[PDB]
Formats: sequence, structure tokens, C-alpha cells
Amino acid sequence: MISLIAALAVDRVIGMENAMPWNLPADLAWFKRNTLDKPVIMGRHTWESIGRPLPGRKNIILSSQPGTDDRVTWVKSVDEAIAACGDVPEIMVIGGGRVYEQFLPKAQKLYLTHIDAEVEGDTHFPDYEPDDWESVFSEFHDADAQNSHSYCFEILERR
Ligand SMILES: NC(=O)c1ccc[n+]([C@@H]2O[C@H](COP(=O)([O-])OP(=O)(O)OC[C@H]3O[C@@H](n4cnc5c(N)ncnc54)[C@H](OP(=O)(O)O)[C@@H]3O)[C@@H](O)[C@H]2O)c1
Ligand SMILES: [Ca+2]
Repeated sequence: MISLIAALAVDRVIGMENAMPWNLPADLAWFKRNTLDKPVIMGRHTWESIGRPLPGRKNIILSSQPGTDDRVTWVKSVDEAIAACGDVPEIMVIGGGRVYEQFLPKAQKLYLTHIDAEVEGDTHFPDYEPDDWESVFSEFHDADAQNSHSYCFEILERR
């Protein structure tokens, strides 16, 4: 089973010039927790911006080009990336936009962080049919001294 995890601002904005604008530590803890010990699939731009493998997870990078770092597993097709994960109970797709669009139709769950921030970006999360998804978990939070924006964690499962 494939799951997508992403943080979205107003207008499904997910990124700006290969960077996430805001500073949401509650979000990092959420991501960590949901990704720990699972394989993660990400696109080459996302890889570049992270620069080092995420620890305690098999890191699969999708690129048309030959890989350039032996610390991670390079694949060149969606199907290849799924096959590389083996038979685990859940695969985490972590971005970016081009990647999420592609995994979407195959995904069974979404973990989203809705952030109350207004920012401009060059990338947006894919527009999904809300009728196909059921919201099974949702917890809202007010900004705090650590988190400068309010946010809501949400979990959706395909019907
Ligand atoms: N808000 C969030 O939660 C979140 C999570 C992740 C990322 N992001 C953001 O997303 C932005 C980057 O997204 P992006 O769409 O520009 O890039 P991306 O999806 O990270 O990378 C796309 C690249 O991956 C490779 N690729 C994609 N599909 C492929 C396929 N079927 N076969 C082979 N290679 C494939 C291609 O690389 P080649 O050019 O090498 O073929 C493609 O150029 C950043 O600003 C970042 O901050 C946000
Ligand atoms: Ca059902």
C-alpha cells in the first residue's frame, strides 16, 4: 500500500523554488513519525534539496538519469520504484509535485498537513477528487511559539 505524505499551504501550494517557505516543527515531527522505518520514494528535485539520505528508511529516488550517489536506490519508472520497495506493509511517497501526481492514482492513503499560511510557490499538490477519499483522522492546532501558523493534521483513506 502506497501513501502520500505532504504539507500544503493555501491553494495547495507545496513548494517554492525547491524549498518549503514556512517553519513548522510540529510538521517535521509528524513527518518523521509517519515515515520512520518505511521506504520513501521521492523525485530527483526533492532528493537534491534534502542532500543526505533520510535515516532509518530505504531511500528510492526516481530519475530518468543514472544515479549519482550510492547511498540511495535509483529507479527510472514508477513501477520500478514500487518493485524496489519489496513486500512492506506501507510505502511512503514524499514529493515533489511531479511525483505525487504520478503516485496519486495508486495511493490508498494521504497524510496531509494543512497549513494556514499564505505563500506563493511554483508547485502545487495534485487536485484530488474529494469524493474518493474519507477523512479518518483530523487534528487542528493553533500557532504557538514554535509554530508560527496554525495547522491541521489530516489522514485520508481511499474509499
Ligand atoms: N510540501 C511538501 O510536503 C513537500 C514534499 C516534497 C517536496 N516538496 C517540494 O516540491 C518541490 C519540487 O517538486 P518537483 O515536482 O519540482 O520535483 P520532484 O517531483 O522532486 O522531482 C521530479 C523529478 O524526478 C524524476 N522523475 C519524476 N518522475 C519520474 C519517472 N516516472 N521516471 C523517472 N524519473 C522521474 C525526474 O528527474 P529527471 O529530471 O532526473 O528525470 C523529475 O525531473 C520543492 O519546492 C519542494 O520544496 C514539498
Ligand atoms: Ca471502502
